[PDB]
Amino acid sequence: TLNGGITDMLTELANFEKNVSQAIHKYNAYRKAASVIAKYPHKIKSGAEAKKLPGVGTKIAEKIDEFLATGKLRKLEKIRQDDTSSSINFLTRVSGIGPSAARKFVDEGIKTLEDLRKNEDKLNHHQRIGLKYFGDFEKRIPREEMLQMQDIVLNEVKKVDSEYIATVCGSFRRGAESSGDMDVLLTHPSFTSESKLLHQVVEQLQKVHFITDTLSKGETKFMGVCQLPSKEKEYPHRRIDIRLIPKDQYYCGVLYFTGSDIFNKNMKAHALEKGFTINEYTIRPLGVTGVAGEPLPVDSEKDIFDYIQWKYREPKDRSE
DNA sequence: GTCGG
DNA sequence: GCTGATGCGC
DNA sequence: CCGACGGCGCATCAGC
Ligand SMILES: Nc1ccn([C@H]2C[C@H](O)[C@@H](COP(=O)(O)C(F)(F)P(=O)(O)OP(=O)(O)O)O2)c(=O)n1
Ligand SMILES: [Mn+2]
Ligand SMILES: [Mn+2]
Ligand code: NA
Ligand code: NA
Repeated sequence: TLNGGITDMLTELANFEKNVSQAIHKYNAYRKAASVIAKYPHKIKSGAEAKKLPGVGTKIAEKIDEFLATGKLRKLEKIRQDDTSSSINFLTRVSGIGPSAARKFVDEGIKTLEDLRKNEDKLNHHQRIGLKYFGDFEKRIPREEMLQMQDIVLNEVKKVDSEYIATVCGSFRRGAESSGDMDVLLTHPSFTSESKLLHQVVEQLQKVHFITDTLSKGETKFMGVCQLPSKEKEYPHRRIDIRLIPKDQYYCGVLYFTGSDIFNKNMKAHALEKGFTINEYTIRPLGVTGVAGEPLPVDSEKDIFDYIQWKYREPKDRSE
């Protein structure tokens, strides 16, 4: 991109903190820095130039000073050569293996994809599936195939009950040309905030062999593996997430699920300021005393915007 | 790690 | 066996 | 200077 070099650096440091240091807030800091610099209209000639930006503090300015001067970062090269930090990092690339388990595996001597193979017995179902499709889960999904996948899920859903509304959200709804996975928001007239619709839909998607494995399943959330039908050669296996939301709560749901995650954090933060609390369900009033007010009436994504005083931004403009 | 309080 | 911590992920 | 830093769903297993 533009400052890609800098943002790649910050992103690699973020991962290290989350995975090796288990310092989630420094993970978040580094991604906020990366976020702000990514949307900066000029070419960063210096660390000080960057330090003008909110989220970019003293330490990052130095690192950026070094990066621009040296073209690399000693902190990072130190990290790539530390066997342990390198091993822990790689392992978290398996779905279902986080910092804690990656760290445990390494202290046990399990530190490569082959070692996980030998040790399948020590992995939970989710991890086993993470290994099974390790390579495929790292492949991006070209929009074209997204549109295919969409047609398959919308049709199958309609073919369980026509009152279902399924909306593909996430980077797809933001307009990305390739996505990491597919995210589907599901609604139905019989399920509101007042009121087993997800199983029905998951079962149907299984019987046409679109959904190939399950990572988790609940009253409202399904995380699993899917695959476009082949002919020719097989498509890679893809992650799919389905989320059942109550009808009258569809607009918060789809604002949430559309993201991005950084946008969601920034919005949810800049609202608590305006005296509101936005979660994936409602946008409640923040009372003076200390408790959240009742759910405010919503009929649009814009309503949530209007509610806190943020001039609208199309899904395509929420990619932070 | 950063920035408002 | 049950369940609250904890982990992983959206 | 210090400390808060968005909000929530499901699965697992240590410790009774
Ligand atoms: N920490 C998080 C993570 C996610 N989300 C919401 C906001 C997201 O829009 C939505 C999907 O998260 P996703 O895990 O599929 C994602 F982020 F990767 P996506 O944006 O979809 O881009 P892609 O999948 O191509 O990589 O959950 C959130 O609110 N908080
Ligand atoms: Mn996604
Ligand atoms: Mn997803
Ligand atoms: Na700054
Ligand atoms: Na992982």
